Amino acid sequence: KYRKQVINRLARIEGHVRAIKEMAAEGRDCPDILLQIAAVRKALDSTAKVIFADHMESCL
Amino acid sequence: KYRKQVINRLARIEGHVRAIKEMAAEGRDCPDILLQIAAVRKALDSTAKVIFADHMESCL
Repeated sequence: KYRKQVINRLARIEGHVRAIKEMAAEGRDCPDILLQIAAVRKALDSTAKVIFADHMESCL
Repeated sequence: KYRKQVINRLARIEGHVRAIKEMAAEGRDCPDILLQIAAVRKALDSTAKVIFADHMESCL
């Protein structure tokens, strides 16, 4: 049903949030952290667009 | 350095993306999936705001 690339992107975004969590836990500098949050929001936005394109009929 | 609540939110958002990944892998309906993506984007946005408030001096 969903292309493997969709599932994989979601898996990557998962590891990315995990890392951001670990950045916070290690006391990394805030701008580093907020940079990565914004990158994840963008990746999620692209992923939703891809899914919407692939499954438009059922997404509407 | 970061409040435990920040770290924990990031941990929750992590499990949430994991679930979304599993929704995709199981062929869940697209609107369900896109609903959860949007919820994660919002959680991430709130988390960045919290961090920015707590560490404004070093985030600027």
